[PDB]
Amino acid sequence: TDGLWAALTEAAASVEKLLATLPEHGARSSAERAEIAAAHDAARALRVRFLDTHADAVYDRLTDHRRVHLRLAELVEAAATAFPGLVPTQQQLAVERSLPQAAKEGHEIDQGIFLRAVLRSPLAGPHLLDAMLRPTPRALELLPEFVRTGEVEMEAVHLERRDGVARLTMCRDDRLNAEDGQQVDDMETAVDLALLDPGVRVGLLRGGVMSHPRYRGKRVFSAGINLKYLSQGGISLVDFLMRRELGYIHKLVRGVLTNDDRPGWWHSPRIEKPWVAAVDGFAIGGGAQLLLVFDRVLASSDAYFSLPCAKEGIIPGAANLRLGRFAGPRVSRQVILEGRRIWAKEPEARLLVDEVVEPDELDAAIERSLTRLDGDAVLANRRMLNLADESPDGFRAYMAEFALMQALRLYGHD
Amino acid sequence: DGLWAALTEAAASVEKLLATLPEHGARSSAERAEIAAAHDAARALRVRFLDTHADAVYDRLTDHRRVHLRLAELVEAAATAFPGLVPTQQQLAVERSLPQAAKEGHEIDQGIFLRAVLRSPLAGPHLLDAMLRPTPRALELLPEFVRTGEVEMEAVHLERRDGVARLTMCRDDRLNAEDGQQVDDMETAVDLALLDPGVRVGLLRGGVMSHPRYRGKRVFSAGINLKYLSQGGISLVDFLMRRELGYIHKLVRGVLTNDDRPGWWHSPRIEKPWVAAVDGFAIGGGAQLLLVFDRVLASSDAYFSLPCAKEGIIPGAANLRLGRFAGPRVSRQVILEGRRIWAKEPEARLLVDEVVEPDELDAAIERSLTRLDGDAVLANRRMLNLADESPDGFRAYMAEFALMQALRLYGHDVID
Amino acid sequence: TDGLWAALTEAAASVEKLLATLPEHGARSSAERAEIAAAHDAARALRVRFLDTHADAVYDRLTDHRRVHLRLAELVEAAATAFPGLVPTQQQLAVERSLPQAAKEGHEIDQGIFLRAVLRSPLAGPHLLDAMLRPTPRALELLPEFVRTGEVEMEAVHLERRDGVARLTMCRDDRLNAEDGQQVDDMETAVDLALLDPGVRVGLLRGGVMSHPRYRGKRVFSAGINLKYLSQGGISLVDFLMRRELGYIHKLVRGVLTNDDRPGWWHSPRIEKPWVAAVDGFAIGGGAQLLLVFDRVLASSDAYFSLPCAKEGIIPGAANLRLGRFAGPRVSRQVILEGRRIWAKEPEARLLVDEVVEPDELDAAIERSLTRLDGDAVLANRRMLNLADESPDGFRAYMAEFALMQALRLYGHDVI
Ligand SMILES: CC(C)(COP(=O)(O)OP(=O)(O)OC[C@H]1O[C@@H](n2cnc3c(N)ncnc32)[C@H](O)[C@@H]1OP(=O)(O)O)[C@@H](O)C(=O)NCCC(=O)NCCS/C(O)=C/c1cc(O)cc(O)c1
Ligand SMILES: CC(C)(COP(=O)(O)OP(=O)(O)OC[C@H]1O[C@@H](n2cnc3c(N)ncnc32)[C@H](O)[C@@H]1OP(=O)(O)O)[C@@H](O)C(=O)NCCC(=O)NCCS/C(O)=C/c1cc(O)cc(O)c1
Ligand SMILES: CC(C)(COP(=O)(O)OP(=O)(O)OC[C@H]1O[C@@H](n2cnc3c(N)ncnc32)[C@H](O)[C@@H]1OP(=O)(O)O)[C@@H](O)C(=O)NCCC(=O)NCCS/C(O)=C/c1cc(O)cc(O)c1
Repeated sequence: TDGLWAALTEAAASVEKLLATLPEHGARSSAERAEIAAAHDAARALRVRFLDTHADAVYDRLTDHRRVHLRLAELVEAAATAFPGLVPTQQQLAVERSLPQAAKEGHEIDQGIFLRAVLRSPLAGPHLLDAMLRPTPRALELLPEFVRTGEVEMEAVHLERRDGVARLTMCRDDRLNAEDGQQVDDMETAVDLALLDPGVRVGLLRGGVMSHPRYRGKRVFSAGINLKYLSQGGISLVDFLMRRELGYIHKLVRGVLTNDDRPGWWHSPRIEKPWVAAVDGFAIGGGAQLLLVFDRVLASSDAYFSLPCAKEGIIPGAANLRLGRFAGPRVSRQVILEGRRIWAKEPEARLLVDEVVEPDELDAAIERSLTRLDGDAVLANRRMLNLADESPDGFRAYMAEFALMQALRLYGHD
Repeated sequence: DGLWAALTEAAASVEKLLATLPEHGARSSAERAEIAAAHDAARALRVRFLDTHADAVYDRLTDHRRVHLRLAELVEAAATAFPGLVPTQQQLAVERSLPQAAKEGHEIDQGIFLRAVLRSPLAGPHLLDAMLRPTPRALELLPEFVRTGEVEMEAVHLERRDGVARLTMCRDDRLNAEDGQQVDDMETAVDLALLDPGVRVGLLRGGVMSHPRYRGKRVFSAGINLKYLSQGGISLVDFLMRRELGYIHKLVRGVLTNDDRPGWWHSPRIEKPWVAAVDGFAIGGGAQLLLVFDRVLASSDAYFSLPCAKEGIIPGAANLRLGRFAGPRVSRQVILEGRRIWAKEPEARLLVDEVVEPDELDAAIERSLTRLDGDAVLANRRMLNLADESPDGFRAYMAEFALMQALRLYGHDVID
Repeated sequence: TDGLWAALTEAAASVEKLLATLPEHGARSSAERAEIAAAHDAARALRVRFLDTHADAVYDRLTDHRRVHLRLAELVEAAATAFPGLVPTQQQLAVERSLPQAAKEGHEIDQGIFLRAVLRSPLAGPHLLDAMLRPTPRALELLPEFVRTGEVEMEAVHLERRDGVARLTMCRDDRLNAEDGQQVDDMETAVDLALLDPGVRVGLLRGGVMSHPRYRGKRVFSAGINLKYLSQGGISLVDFLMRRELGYIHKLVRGVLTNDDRPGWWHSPRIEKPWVAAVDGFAIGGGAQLLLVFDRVLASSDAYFSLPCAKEGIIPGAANLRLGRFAGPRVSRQVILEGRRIWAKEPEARLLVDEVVEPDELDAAIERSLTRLDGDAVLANRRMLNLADESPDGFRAYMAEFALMQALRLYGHDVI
């Protein structure tokens, strides 16, 4: 129309040509490495410039002018087929996934560029965020048996309904509840079921008993992202890092968006419920990120909280968005930039934790706290609080930049 | 189109059913579900009509945003100009004579309306400006206040001294519990304090109580009148919204005047610093007020709480403002779980600047009134309030609040 | 075209007639002083009204529809020539600068009105802010020699590259690093060089050894604005108060905006780096304001922090924007409105300072902290943090109002 799509198509062609004619990654010469790096850079710069003016038109083709809610996975897949060279195809990602991270060309970065541009749009952004708040198909599929049975066993999460509480137990006993793509799917499924189940009034997140010998018999909340999978190239930008932030973690804040199915939808299109978190052992990385979103947080006297995501190379999700509000900008930089670790019994733990109780009194204090969040008044108040604490624009703008900043960190030399 | 026609139909089915059905509380199970269903269909259409037509509606009522109408006048004019969108004065009269439990909930329609108005980037700021303008009552009382320095109201006693507007909340029988009259007296007093050129600083304090448990003792505020709430005397528009957009917002941003003085081009609103002194306790609406003052003092024996949650409603704009003072953990402890903060515990310093023994309190109040005098304080507190609470932030909150609070006003746990 | 430019031209003409025919400032009568004050007020009111509707058109003429980046000094100069009477000429400002503050007509206020209107625009505002993030010509000029030698000596700042650290030493040993127009130019130049030098990974700001007899041999961070120059009329609204906020202080937050010169510009158009501050003695006023944008802050056990500006009659830069986020609204008003002074060893110092060290361990603790901020991961995380903490709209809206509020404080009576 005015040159950008054609110039991008060309820049992507030069990339495919070099990737076809050059040696494999570990065999390229210094001159060859600079040649491909420059080609990638020229294509990505044009991906940004194309979308600065054409993002809404692209999103409209993919969503039929914002009448079809597409989740992240479906969105980036449809974008690849409808706009070749804008974002990688399923195949090109398949090739990337079989390689070690160091040998990857970095095609996920193109998805970072795309999702940044979509979320920056005041029209496309809120619509994509709504799509991710809708219930997952898996959860709709499991909902009737959960209502009948009160119990669902998944690979990384055990869900149980007892006394109007949805009890989510993170139960990866071999690896201290380290996070991967499967844990995100199980968590979102369980969060969806907790919110849609009419016999659930409050949610509870806790780590289960561990089996690994260093922690046998001990509960552990979360050791954060699976560093092995990160190194091997098993951590997906879209299906893990973005999915968790826009899916289950955002649903803890704002609920699940339903269809116009029920009375009161005109005032409450989303079903939200209060959430309690109980921390045993420690909350590290992604686990600690979760605590910034709960209505009540309890911890054992011996627990600690840290975000070592820094020195590790990557951004701790939306902790950079939320932590300042809890601890102020000095402490939030101490934790995020310099890896400060906060112990449950030091005074500043009160910035993250409501109750710190000795292991022998912890179970009973958890139970008491589940009784204190029951009514419709709690729902209205937590909704107004979350609206004040984190505006839709605030969250949307952060996740937009995050999509690309985190994509780049995923492929940095660190 | 038809958007307005379908609403007109849905409201007609409501009026039909209300005319032919039994009085509330002797309707059968089938009858109660039918009217509930009719209300729901009408309210759903009120929302969608206004999602696309709010600006056009507001423009008809305000002559394209060239007439400032306050809340009461706005919803009245909306009812006559758009029958079935919001209740008439009469229908509200009928609602008010009933107990909360027997009400049909017509105030919810006003919640729907004010939500849509405040959501508009054009209508919203204009309505908020209208509510920052001086009340007619205050313009009426201003000359005598300037001459006399003294105005005795129902729940408030204004008094000018050494350049201080001394507001004393003086409902000695009921611990300064809030009602529609107290809001009118407070806004009137705040308007006079800001318009009186001999006033440099404002002071809010509770007066000596007469009720026997507190005779001789000052008490700041026991919050909303729970008796009146149960009886249906708490108005969504004239109490809950009026206080947030009127006097409480004026404490933050001042009164908007006409272009009738020098410097209006840079300061269209007259704002002044405010000091609050808490005796006994600040509960509910009283505690909400502390989040808006430039200095807060409290007696050693005072406490602060927002039981508005336990009651069944939202504590005004505390959900907007408290997180900024105490962070999201403490603010949920106070609002969701009813935590009560004592003047002498460390975290009181998140809400209170000075905690003084009763015998040194009067003198510490006086000293604090001398420290906020200049034009430099005005400029700095204006920049601080602009940073702390953006116009969009407040507008977006009050928009959702208008409807969320309307629904809580008619929820079943409140009808206790 | 709508009457506003002509009415402004008239109002400015009546000002000029009166200034030509009236006595000099200290010889005017009561009636004469009221008349010129009224003429100024009418002209300034029209400057505001003209720009409320015409600001974008004005900015577009000056910047060729936002395709030429002009810094503040160049912008207001071009505006004076292209729109006579909107803002003062270089000629008129020269006359103002030759007078004491009390005798000035206040023409800088017109620049406050102009910059407020520009920054309020969602189109012009971000574009002006980008222009001020671009490298200064002086820094581009000094960059090659800095890369070669690793060392630059300026009047108020000594810059040294060492172990990948840009070491900025504020070195006004005679006056405790009091700020003036030259210090702003040196600071922005040094910050530009630190960001553009590829051998610089982290920045460090510290005060040098003092020579004044009360502090001989002792380091001092900053005593804030030069109060002597303020009284004499040597503090420029544009070249000092606005320049520092939109130039080097904003560059500490967001980096320098470069040309499309380098790989990765499509994702990082600005070069940002982490900054460490080390406070010896005290940080007062503008010095304390700087601590609010650093990534790590260290302080001597004996240091204190204060913003006595308010007591002086002026606003402490963007402290009113940033401080609440560090200390909450109670403490931020205690510091800004009531002049509270925070000592490095009291508990609430931890709201501003990461480490408080005894003088004998301070040098080594500074060195340790410089090694801890090296990677690309730190860069991405501090970028996301700063985006969350302070939005572009938030900063832009604040600086817009600040431009005029601070201009008025510059000419208020308690400042003179
Ligand atoms: C220090 C300690 C807490 C305890 O140390 P013992 O000596 O008590 O424990 P053993 O080490 O014996 O524990 C038994 C087994 O569990 C494994 N394992 C542990 N954590 C992880 C992990 N994050 N990813 C993968 N595996 C993990 C451990 O490697 C070992 O493997 P073996 O059985 O093959 O030997 C430990 O967990 C520790 O050092 N943890 C490191 C945690 C860490 O740095 N996490 C990264 C934070 S960063 C993070 O989460 C980024 C993030 C960003 C986002 O945008 C979203 C998100 O969701 C996450
Ligand atoms: C705990 C204590 C404060 C003290 O307990 P003693 O034992 O010291 O005190 P006695 O109970 O003897 O009190 C002496 C006299 O004062 C009367 N009275 C007090 N408050 C109210 C009221 N709100 N409405 C009406 N009357 C009231 C009390 O009835 C009695 O009069 P008699 O003798 O004529 O019966 C107690 O009063 C107490 O629990 N009060 C309820 C406090 C409370 O939770 N209020 C509502 C919070 S909720 C709130 O404010 C929501 C709110 C939301 C908004 O969006 C805006 C807004 O503006 C408000
Ligand atoms: C408190 C103390 C530090 C006490 O220290 P001793 O009493 O032991 O030390 P001596 O005071 O003798 O120190 C030796 C010499 O240093 C000179 N000097 C010092 N400060 C300044 C200054 N701000 N401006 C100019 N000169 C200054 C002073 O003249 C003196 O005499 P010599 O002329 O013979 O050299 C004192 O200096 C003191 O009270 N300082 C005032 C601090 C103050 O109010 N600052 C302004 C706050 S307000 C402020 O910064 C507003 C502001 C707003 C903005 O938007 C941007 C911005 O950048 C600033």
